[PDB]
Amino acid sequence: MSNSAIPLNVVAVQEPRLELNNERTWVVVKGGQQVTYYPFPSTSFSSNQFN
Amino acid sequence: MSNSAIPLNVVAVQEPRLELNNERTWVVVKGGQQVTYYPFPSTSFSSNQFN
Repeated sequence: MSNSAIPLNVVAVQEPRLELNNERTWVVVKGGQQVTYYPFPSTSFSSNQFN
Repeated sequence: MSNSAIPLNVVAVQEPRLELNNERTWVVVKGGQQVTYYPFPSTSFSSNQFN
């Protein structure tokens, strides 16, 4: 097979340079509408504590 | 006891130094976890009015 008992599985991978066949799937990336950032200035900030 | 103008009803009490028997219980005292404190400093004090 084989040759290294217990004999093991053999699979042959491709070179990165050439595939050139395998499932090319177009991937639609989707994330919900309306991201927004808002800055929250403090009220009752003081020099010793703030919240 | 029924010695008064209108008969009155009797009961007995025990002197403090001896009951010595009456039903006792154990009273566990439940108070929500996580008491906190915080100084809220005045959002926009002044010399005239602060708040």
